[PDB]
Amino acid sequence: LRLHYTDQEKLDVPSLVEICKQQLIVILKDMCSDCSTTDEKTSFLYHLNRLRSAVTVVDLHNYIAVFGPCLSYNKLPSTWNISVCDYLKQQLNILRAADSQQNA
Amino acid sequence: LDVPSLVEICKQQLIVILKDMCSDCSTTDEKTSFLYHLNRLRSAVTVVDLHNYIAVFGPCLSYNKLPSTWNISVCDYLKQQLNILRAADS
Repeated sequence: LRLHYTDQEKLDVPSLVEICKQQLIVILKDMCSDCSTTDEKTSFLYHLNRLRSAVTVVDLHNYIAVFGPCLSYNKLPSTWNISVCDYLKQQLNILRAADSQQNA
Repeated sequence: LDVPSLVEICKQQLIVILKDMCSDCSTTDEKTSFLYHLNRLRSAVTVVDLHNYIAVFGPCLSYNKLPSTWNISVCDYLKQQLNILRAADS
């Protein structure tokens, strides 16, 4: 049921983590491209290191959750001309579709 | 074990945020989706049932803001997301 929805094999994990991590780097670069003060730079380096260190999907889960719509619809946070509210609605839609595909 | 009062407060704040964010809406599909999410929030029991909604509405809860009245860009909201999940492990 739930398990069946969130099922995968070990051979899927490396490639999935790899392409998802590539996209998360693209997004992160977009947001922190013009990192000018040392605080911005240390933040960018933190998140780069944390992406680099990740090996399994649950290591990336938080980034996937935050940047779900950007990943799914191939959008960049600096170019996507949508209100915050529109983005949270897209988030809700991803969540609803997850539960729907699950209950199917 | 998570405290009942804390779970209940957080759930109520999430439902307030949801109601506000879907004040715009009166297209039939949007209405049914809001009904779904309100019911899912209402039904929840432990923090785990909420954890997706807290992830999405993180900055709203953290600053106690309303998404309809918060004057920020989507990029600034995602930067705030980045900062909360950075400070989480630390």
